[PDB]
Amino acid sequence: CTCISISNQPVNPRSLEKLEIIPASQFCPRVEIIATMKKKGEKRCLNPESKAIKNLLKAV
Amino acid sequence: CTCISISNQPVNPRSLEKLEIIPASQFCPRVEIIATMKKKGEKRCLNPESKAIKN
Repeated sequence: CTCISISNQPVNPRSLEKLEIIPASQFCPRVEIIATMKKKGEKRCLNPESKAIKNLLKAV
Repeated sequence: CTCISISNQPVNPRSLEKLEIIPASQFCPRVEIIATMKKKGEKRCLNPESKAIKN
């Protein structure tokens, strides 16, 4: 997997440049949500189980 | 904007490598959704205004 850790902090959708969802595969046993922030092109994994994340996708 | 065409044809979840969601910006007025498949170098821009795409 690419995520060494995942953040539980809410992401401001206005600061989000891109969000990539990577389905659970053979290379990685869990779904990974990677957010690319506008700020400084900083990547950050989000919690696919968190509620703050479940909604984030809904909004978009 | 990178999606000049958007598809209404559902993607086989098994063939999906990843899905990218790009919210609207000052460079592109709409949200763009792109699925990258596992083979054939295939990518597909999906209709965000499609409930099916949310399936």
